[PDB]
Amino acid sequence: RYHLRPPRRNDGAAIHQLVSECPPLDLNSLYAYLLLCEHHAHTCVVAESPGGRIDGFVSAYLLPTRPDVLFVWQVAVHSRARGHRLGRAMLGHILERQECRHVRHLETTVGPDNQASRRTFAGLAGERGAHVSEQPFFDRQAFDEMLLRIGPF
Amino acid sequence: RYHLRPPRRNDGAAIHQLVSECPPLDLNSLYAYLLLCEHHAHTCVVAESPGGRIDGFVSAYLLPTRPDVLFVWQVAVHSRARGHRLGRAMLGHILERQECRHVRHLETTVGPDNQASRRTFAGLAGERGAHVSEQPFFDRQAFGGADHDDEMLLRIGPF
Repeated sequence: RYHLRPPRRNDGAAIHQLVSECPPLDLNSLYAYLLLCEHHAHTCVVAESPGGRIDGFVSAYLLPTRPDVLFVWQVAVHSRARGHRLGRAMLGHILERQECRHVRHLETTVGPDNQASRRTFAGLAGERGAHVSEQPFFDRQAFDEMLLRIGPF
Repeated sequence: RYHLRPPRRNDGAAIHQLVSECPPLDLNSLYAYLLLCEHHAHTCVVAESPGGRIDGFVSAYLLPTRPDVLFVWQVAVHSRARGHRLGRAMLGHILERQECRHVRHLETTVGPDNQASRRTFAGLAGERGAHVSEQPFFDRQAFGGADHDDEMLLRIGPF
């Protein structure tokens, strides 16, 4: 029932509002979401209802120093959109794009703002014969948030 | 005096605190700065005192679909660090790097009244024989009516 497509500039306000309505995700500035629409649309996705509401969003980008790794920043799915495995559908949709043809690995972090994320990434990994590992994100000089590595594809 | 270097992962908290103390820059989450430090260090810079205090930061990255364009996201210069022309020094430092040796254009956005910020980018262009252009970009439509000034697109180049 959702149409998945890359985001466009006119989606930025709505994506910022969706993220706000999906606590505990960190709410970045509206301008940051607009930059995702402007510069990263080919590696991001929105899920748009029949009536035009944006009920899902994924922000992601290839790592500049490791271009076979897709790094997933935030996954937002509105309560009204639960029970469609939308987070997994959105990640799969990104990975099937031409810009992602050489992606071997996925990385994201899981901590206070996105524990519900783990099921989404394990689902993706499961659908693609890949496996989820985890490692502490921070080193011992800093200041549990974990880097998840999902692979291979 | 300050020295300039790429940020390291553990600079995230200090860079986040620096932006919080430079209103009216838009503050993003801590994690957004951690990700700049972790994924974009080769195109960002901090200005650091001999004592290790960060009073300047620039975030920038090459555009994934237009890799000869460097986009500058935020230029933070603490009030205690005025009069050092840190913004221009920091931008120059990034542009000088081996990672930016193929950059032909620099893009950034500026609000309506931000004249000093325009002069920084103008000065940079002049020292490279580059053109500066400014076009409407993010307006009320793009912000969904939120209480935020318009951001025009400032574009310098070709270098």
